[PDB]
Amino acid sequence: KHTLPDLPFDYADLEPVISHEIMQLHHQKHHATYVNNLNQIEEKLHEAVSKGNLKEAIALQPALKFNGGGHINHSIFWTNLAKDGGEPSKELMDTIKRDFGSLDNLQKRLSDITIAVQGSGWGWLGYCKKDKILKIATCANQDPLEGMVPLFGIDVWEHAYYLQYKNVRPDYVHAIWKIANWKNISERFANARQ
Amino acid sequence: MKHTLPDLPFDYADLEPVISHEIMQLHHQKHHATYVNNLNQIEEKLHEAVSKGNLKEAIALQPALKFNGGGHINHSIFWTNLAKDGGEPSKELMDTIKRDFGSLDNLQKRLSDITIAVQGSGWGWLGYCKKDKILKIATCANQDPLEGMVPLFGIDVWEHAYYLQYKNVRPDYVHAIWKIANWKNISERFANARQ
Amino acid sequence: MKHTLPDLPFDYADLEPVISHEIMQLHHQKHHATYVNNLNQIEEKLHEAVSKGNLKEAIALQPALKFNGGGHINHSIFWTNLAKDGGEPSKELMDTIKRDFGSLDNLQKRLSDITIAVQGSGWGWLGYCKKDKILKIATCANQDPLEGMVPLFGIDVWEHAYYLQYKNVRPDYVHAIWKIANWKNISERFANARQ
Amino acid sequence: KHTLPDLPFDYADLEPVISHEIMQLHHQKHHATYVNNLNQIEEKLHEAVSKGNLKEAIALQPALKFNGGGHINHSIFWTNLAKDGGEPSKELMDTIKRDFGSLDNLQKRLSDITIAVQGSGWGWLGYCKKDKILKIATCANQDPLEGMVPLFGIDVWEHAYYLQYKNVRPDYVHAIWKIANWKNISERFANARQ
Ligand SMILES: [Mn+2]
Ligand SMILES: [Mn+2]
Ligand SMILES: [Mn+2]
Ligand SMILES: [Mn+2]
Repeated sequence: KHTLPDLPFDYADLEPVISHEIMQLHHQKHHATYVNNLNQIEEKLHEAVSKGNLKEAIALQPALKFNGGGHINHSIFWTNLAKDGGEPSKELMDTIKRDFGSLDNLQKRLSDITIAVQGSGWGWLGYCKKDKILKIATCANQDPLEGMVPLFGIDVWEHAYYLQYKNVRPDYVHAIWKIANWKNISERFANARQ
Repeated sequence: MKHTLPDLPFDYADLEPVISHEIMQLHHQKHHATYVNNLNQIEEKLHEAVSKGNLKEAIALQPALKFNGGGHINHSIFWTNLAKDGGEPSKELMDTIKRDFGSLDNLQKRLSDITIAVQGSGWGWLGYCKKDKILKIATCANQDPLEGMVPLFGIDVWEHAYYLQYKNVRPDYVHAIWKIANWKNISERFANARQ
Repeated sequence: MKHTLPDLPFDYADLEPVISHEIMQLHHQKHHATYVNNLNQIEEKLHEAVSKGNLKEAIALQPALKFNGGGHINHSIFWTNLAKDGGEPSKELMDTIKRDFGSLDNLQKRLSDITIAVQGSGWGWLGYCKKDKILKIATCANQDPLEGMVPLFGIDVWEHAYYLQYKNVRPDYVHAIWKIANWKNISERFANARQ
Repeated sequence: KHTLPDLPFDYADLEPVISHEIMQLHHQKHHATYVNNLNQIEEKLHEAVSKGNLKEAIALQPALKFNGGGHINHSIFWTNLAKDGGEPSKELMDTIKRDFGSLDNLQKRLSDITIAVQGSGWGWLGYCKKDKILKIATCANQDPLEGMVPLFGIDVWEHAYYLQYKNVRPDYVHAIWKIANWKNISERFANARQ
């Protein structure tokens, strides 16, 4: 049932920040594999739940989280990147200033925790609806961001940057801000507020 | 269909003096019942999220399903694993115990030790690994079901399993539970696991 | 130097009827004492592994240090967080509670709810985040110390913290503990965290 | 104090299984960084333990495990690879046959669980001294193999194969057996038995 979404841009449009080969592999192989496996896992899960094998249904959870999370995360990620991303809306900039002091402080803080992820993971700018504040967080592997609405994600799995940056993850994390799609991020903010 | 609290295979006081009637009554009627009730609610929510294609919501419900589903699975096995007159391991289970642990005494020591060592709430398990065709021992956190092997005998070390009687002295409970291990059931589970 | 079990700032029966003298005596003299005794042993082993350059061994000891070290830290704070006559939040803490949670009633509800919801053994905490200069609530598993923020008030939901008195009814204990929250201490911790 | 060990071979000696660029980066950047950070963490830890900040000492644990584990794991890994690895000793082959049926079954089973690692991790062939049997296991991130003596490890962090294999982790896992250093593995087995 789930399908690989088309990117909102061509494979080379994020250069020089992220290469054509990376976009191509990342979308057509990595995200595709999460979608394919996700469809298969939902299948195994239904069989277990419909036949009453609660134990097997529990055993299938990590695979749903990993693949389901991979599909969720990458789907958001593509919308979060743009050749010409613009700037935050007035409402978002104001909120950024409120909760982080400045965009510069937010970028530094999110870059820092994202760079610090041990192993594979994601860094996120999110909106917490209960306390009505922007927050930053990281997630391991493909765990989706929970407890807050995702606004902007930074994939630090090595496949997100290795072909171009090799070991130098910090340069990729710092450079991704150049292609942050503030139009999309601001839209996600607006919707998270409503 | 809907999960139900299974009746115990004995009366609440049948395991004294190893486990008190008060413990047995709370443990079954309050703790296991709660897992069952919560499990039914969580399964309904999970079925809804799956049906609606709400992947994030389905994922968010997973800890609750594992906790309550695991609570149900674990306690259901645990009741069948206890008996005033449990008997002795079947010849084939005793022979396998000897083959894999040297003796029953060794198995009891090793499983008791790892079970006592559980940090916080959890369970100690004797299981059968079908791939390598061997008995193994393991512990699980919280209500995580034993996975990767077939459960044979479980020891609940959540403080509610023993506190009212044993207080802080978890080792006394773990050592004593062997006196009420239902070897008839454990042997049946073993025979079933080798099919 | 060697860790020691701190004396309670009150007598074992001083918190009745909210927490029984039996609970207080076991909790301090057996559970906390055990963390302290084990912590000293683990620190010695860890110091040895570090000195010898046994990296694998030092790493293997980490769960035991976190569990016992955390047990010590957590209980030490917990004793100071309880009082028969705790008083009321300082004006600055009350004002911050209002700023960050709307009211004290809201804070108590929100912290009680997440604390009640802890799966297995753990703790509920009111803390102060120094970076964002805000109060926050969180839970921790087992004896994991609250990290990333300064602990202000903790609620122990290990079953040994309440089972003898409350049995399975954890919510009654969590709601009731607010009646013995030592606001004098919590306020001092808050003032200290904003330095 | 800790230092980057020299490889027991030249950077291109594992070709065509693992490329010169991978060996170079993997050793001179990735393993080097674990060593450098490990030294720094031990420093922060000592200050915390010597000043009696138990809380800070606990906070430093993940960093010691990650960096300490990275140093342990990669140190073993280099010794586990060879252009001409030979074959298992008679004692090891016999033990492999005892606990897995055949070398083919062991390779399939270890390859399978290693391929299945979600995110970054390692696959291991180890020896359990208590039960006196070979076992296979996986570890997340840089967690060292615990509870058994390591004999042969397969690094499946994406940096271990991405430049050459890209997304195709299974081809790298299957191909690494060509360069398994059975001389070293058999020596580790012998020592684990004593
Ligand atoms: Mn990715
Ligand atoms: Mn129980
Ligand atoms: Mn306690
Ligand atoms: Mn590596």
